[PDB]
Amino acid sequence: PQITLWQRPLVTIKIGGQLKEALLDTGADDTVLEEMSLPGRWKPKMIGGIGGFIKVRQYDQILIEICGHKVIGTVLVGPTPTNVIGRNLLTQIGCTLNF
Amino acid sequence: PQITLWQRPLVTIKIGGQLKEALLDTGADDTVLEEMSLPGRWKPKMIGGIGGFIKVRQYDQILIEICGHKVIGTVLVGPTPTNVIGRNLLTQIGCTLNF
Ligand SMILES: CC(C)(C)OC(=O)N[C@@H](Cc1ccccc1)[C@H](O)CN[C@@H](Cc1ccccc1)C(=O)N[C@@H](CCC(=O)O)C(=O)N[C@@H](Cc1ccccc1)C(N)=O
Ligand SMILES: [Cl-]
Ligand SMILES: [Cl-]
Ligand SMILES: [Cl-]
Ligand code: NA
Repeated sequence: PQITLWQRPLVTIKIGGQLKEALLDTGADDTVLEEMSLPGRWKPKMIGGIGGFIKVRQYDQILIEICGHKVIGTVLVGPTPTNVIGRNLLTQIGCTLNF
Repeated sequence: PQITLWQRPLVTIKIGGQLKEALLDTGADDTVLEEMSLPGRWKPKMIGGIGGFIKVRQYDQILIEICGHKVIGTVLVGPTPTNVIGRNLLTQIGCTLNF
């Protein structure tokens, strides 16, 4: 795809068979997700956003499908109103910013 | 350019007589800069992200040069940990996401 930015770059993703909605975010180093069931063990992490710091649950080696692109990586679960796909995963589908 | 995402997509911008480094951020609705002096009228605004909400000064019709484009838009100034270029200005330089 080529996605313009007149509206939020929301895309369907698929995790553990569930379809959900996530924002493609070039300003996010990491992928941060709303509360949901993830398979393995988690460790603690703190990360910073525009509003300040939050505590998250870090899960590794998680399979996500993004617009038909399979992707495996680290996913952070915490207080967010939006699922955010960050650079750690955008680099795996070959995403670039073009102008 | 075609900008890959292995590192933070930082760009030098020119605003209110000053040179700033900022983050091309497709997950941000608005442009938000670290504390600085800017010409003109401003009104207050509340914005959010990871970590919650912050209060920022909203300045309308600000001229910003980005990679040789002179664009116009609203710029917010506030206690952000980082200067961010959001979709309101990204659309104006024709920036798209591609994969
Ligand atoms: C997601 C992680 C990995 C934690 O990274 C960042 O948050 N990085 C931010 C930059 C940064 C780097 C280093 C240190 C500190 C900050 C990006 O801006 C992240 N982009 C989004 C992430 C996001 C999207 C959607 C929901 C929550 C969070 C963002 O904050 N976007 C804000 C930027 C500020 C702005 O545009 O005004 C936004 O669109 N805010 C809207 C939408 C909104 C409304 C209410 C609550 C939350 C979001 C708004 N009108 O305030
Ligand atoms: Cl990863
Ligand atoms: Cl604007
Ligand atoms: Cl366009
Ligand atoms: Na690089």
